[PDB]
Amino acid sequence: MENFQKVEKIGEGTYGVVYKARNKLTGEVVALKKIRLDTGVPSTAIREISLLKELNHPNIVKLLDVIHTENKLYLVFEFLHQDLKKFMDASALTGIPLPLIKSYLFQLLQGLAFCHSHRVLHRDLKPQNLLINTEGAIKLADFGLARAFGVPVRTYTHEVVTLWYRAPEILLGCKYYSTAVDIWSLGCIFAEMVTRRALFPGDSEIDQLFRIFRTLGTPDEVVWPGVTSMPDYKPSFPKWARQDFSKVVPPLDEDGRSLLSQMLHYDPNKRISAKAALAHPFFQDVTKPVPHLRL
Ligand SMILES: COCCNS(=O)(=O)c1ccc(Nc2nccc(-c3sc(=O)n(C)c3C)n2)cc1
Repeated sequence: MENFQKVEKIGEGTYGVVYKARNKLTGEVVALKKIRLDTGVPSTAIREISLLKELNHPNIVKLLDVIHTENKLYLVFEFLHQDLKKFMDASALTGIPLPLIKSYLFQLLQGLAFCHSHRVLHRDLKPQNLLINTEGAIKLADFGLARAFGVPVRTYTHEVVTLWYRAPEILLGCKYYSTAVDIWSLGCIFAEMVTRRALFPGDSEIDQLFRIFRTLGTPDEVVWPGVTSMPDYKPSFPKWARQDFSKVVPPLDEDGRSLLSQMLHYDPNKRISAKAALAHPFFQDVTKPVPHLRL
């Protein structure tokens, strides 16, 4: 801090508070995240975070500076003016126009393609972490912070962390999950943009899993070899039949439903990569429209 002048709270992220702040030399407005340290700050968290300062991409919220003092760490991010949650709320009556949904999905997949080529995972994608600007860009925020620490189930703020976007392999207690978890979260967000309702609004871990199962079918060894040996899998899970995607995300067109199906494959190895998603036929007519943002 010290060179920074708080102007308002824009989020109680999972790791700390997030303020809009004005840099008191350069005059730049930034998003300041005070990170809430367990005792001190692990040096490995510091080296983990430092590598992020280099992971720069048009679709990743730029980390400007990391600033360390005793039991407070600060991350200084470029400031964007709105998150996708708020923009989706704002768009609730008419929905986001599909061309703009498509552009946002395409850009994010580009972001994810980049991170994953550097072996960096987000692990916690959600509409609150997807930030937009007036020029039609969308960016991944709060990014690779999960590996740097871990994610508590209860943030310092006593708001519950959302499970709505969590890949099934995480929920079934796999320890060493992959990039494919981010593809899953992004498909849940795609679906939500299209339908204007959360796809799997779980309010505990088993409600979340049983919501996935109801829509997609209870997974078995036919669709997900190895599933039945995962740490939190129980042979006593109820066996639901799969619903059709025509019912899940109307009125998404066939290309979009086919891409979404690949993003939502149970087996993280059959799940489409970000890079392969970019070549899907759904992005043959991609464009970059301007949102109607009300700031
Ligand atoms: C009433 O409005 C409250 C809803 N939040 S909001 O207004 O849409 C919003 C406004 C601005 C921002 N800006 C912003 N810019 C850069 C980074 C961030 C975030 S969001 C997040 O979780 N982190 C860690 C960061 C750095 N936020 C984020 C959210």
